[PDB]
Amino acid sequence: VSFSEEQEALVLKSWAILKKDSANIALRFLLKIFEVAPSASQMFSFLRNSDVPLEKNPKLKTHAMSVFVMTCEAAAQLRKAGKVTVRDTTLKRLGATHLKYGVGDAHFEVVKFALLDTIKEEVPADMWSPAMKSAWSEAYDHLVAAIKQEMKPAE
Amino acid sequence: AVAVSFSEEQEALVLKSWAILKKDSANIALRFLLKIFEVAPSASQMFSFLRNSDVPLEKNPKLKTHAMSVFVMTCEAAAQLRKAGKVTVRDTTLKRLGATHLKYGVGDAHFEVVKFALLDTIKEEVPADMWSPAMKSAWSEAYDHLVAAIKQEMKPAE
Ligand code: HEM
Ligand code: HEM
Repeated sequence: VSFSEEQEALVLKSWAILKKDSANIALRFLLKIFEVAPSASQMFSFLRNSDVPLEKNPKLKTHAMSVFVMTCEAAAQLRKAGKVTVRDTTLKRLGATHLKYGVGDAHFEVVKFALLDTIKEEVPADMWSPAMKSAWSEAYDHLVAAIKQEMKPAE
Repeated sequence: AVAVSFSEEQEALVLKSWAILKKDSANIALRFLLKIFEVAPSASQMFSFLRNSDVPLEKNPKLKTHAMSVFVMTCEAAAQLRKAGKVTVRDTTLKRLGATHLKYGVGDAHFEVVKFALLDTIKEEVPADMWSPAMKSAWSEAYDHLVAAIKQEMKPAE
């Protein structure tokens, strides 16, 4: 896996834009998943805030952030070491949770799709490219693959 | 029972939009197929590899035939909900659909992704003057009900 500094930079600087506006963007991201695959949003709770009808669960925002943060971290690792180097304790845990809630390939792929959609939508038209798309995809795909190694018996 | 409300208007919306797709069928099918692969590569990959050994998504007859089915059967479900008040897929045909999809690991997310792609195709291919939220909802209702029937034969009658 050759993951260049340029590719990493595409991920970092695009993320820096989503971070500046993380509350509004997280909600658009969540509602995108709900649009594509309502059953994914079902794996969590329903509804809870300050007497609000919106889709504002705390755990949904936190999870959204985790996906983006860890994928970004994963970009960093591919550059530095050419592989995902997340703590083996963290990987076992991620493994166990996702298998417990019955997350399959379809779910990981829906989230990938909504993640890329969100980035394209939120960053300026001239920052976006197939190169940006592939930089994020590669990182995500490598992170998902490592989690899945811990979702099945000793290879 | 589940309260059916499928109208003549809804059926008409499905049918005339269906007529539009058939003027550019091969190309529309291919775009629908690339939508699925874009959202859920795995969904697409269930349609095999060795027996034909045809690499490309673009070449797979199973894929083209399957797309045709999703659309055609959904149209019929429109017509059936309107006339009969329910999906009237003959029962051997229905048991066979439930078997085949259970056999290939098809779950709720898969059914939703296909709906997502079907609605995309509908919005992308029909003229902006023609398209409306009502048109989207008519397709969704017909599709949802067809899926509800197939799923009944994918779980214990229990
Ligand atoms: C790269 C992708 C993803 C990352 C990095 C990620 C990360 C996480 C993390 C850090 C947690 C906290 C749970 C724990 O570790 O104790 C979590 C929980 C969870 N994740 Fe993911 N996740 C990913 C994809 C998905 C997908 C695709 C789904 C479902 C469509 C999903 C469903 C869940 C569920 C249901 C929980 C449990 C949350 C709860 O207890 O309410 N995750 N995920
Ligand atoms: C309203 C929705 C759908 C309809 C009407 C439909 C209809 C069909 C039909 C008629 C067959 C013919 C095989 C047989 O049973 O003899 C079939 C096969 C199959 N379908 Fe579906 N399907 C639907 C949704 C899905 C979804 C969501 C998936 C997966 C993402 C899927 C995956 C398959 C697979 C893998 C086969 C077997 C391949 C083959 O033998 O050709 N289908 N479907």
